[PDB]
Amino acid sequence: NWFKITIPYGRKYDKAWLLSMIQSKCSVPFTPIEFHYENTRAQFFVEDASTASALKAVNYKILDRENRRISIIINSSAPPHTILNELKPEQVEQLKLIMSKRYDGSQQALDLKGLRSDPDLVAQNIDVVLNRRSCMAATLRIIEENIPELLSLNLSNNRLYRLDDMSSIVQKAPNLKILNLSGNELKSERELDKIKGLKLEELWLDGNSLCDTFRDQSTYISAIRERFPKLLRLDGHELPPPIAF
RNA sequence: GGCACUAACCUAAGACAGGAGGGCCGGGAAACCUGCCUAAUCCAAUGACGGGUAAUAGUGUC
Repeated sequence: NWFKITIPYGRKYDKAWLLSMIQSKCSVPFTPIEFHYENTRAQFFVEDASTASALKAVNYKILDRENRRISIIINSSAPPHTILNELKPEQVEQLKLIMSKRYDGSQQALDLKGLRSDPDLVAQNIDVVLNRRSCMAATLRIIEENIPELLSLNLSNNRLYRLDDMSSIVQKAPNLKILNLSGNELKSERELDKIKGLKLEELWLDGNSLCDTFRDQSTYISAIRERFPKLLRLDGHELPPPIAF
């Protein structure tokens, strides 16, 4: 359990460098949690006591380029919010449950639209934010272990700001053919390369501001087709068939 | 092109409800720091502080 690592004056250094210096001289590999500036300080968190003292050790073993020393200060602390937000096993358990109600057997279709507001989640004080990586991970895992044959996924209206955390879906739900991502915050068509592995037939993107980066439907259509060459329907419209040969 | 910074912009479900200033207990020779208190005054749910990058300039970096 957790430790806050304060680096005085840390503001003035390159995150990647500073962490490199530190990591180099550190007899343990560490992953900094919630690295953030705060006045002049840089600040981050680390998981355990072994890693924390190891970080303390680097104290006289590192110098900035102005030949001044860089101090690593350590203090036990509460787990960081991003860690406290992760779902507990019991909560995942109820999550599986709710997904099942939202699952149509005759169509192998999972409906996660506006998931955060599900009354059964609200009733059990389960906050499910699919933009959060731990959330997206637990959802996909549940899909990998209970319904890898998933055919149709609905993720509309979930304030998705990106798809980075979805990339492993290509492997988790390999036969996915239908995907609704409308009503989200996807900024650009490049979010699609993260999941371009999917052999989609149907896809919805409307409501995402990425759509407005096109001067016509034709370009918009071809842009999607680069990632999904067999795409048949888009935003509930039947597309012209793929150019022959 | 990547990555970082200043700007711009997005974010309270793209990390976050207080931030600056001031003060307190503790540690420390000091520097400085964990935690806490606080309308002198400034900023802040019309979102400060923190975070983020799909899009735009400026700078470094590989």
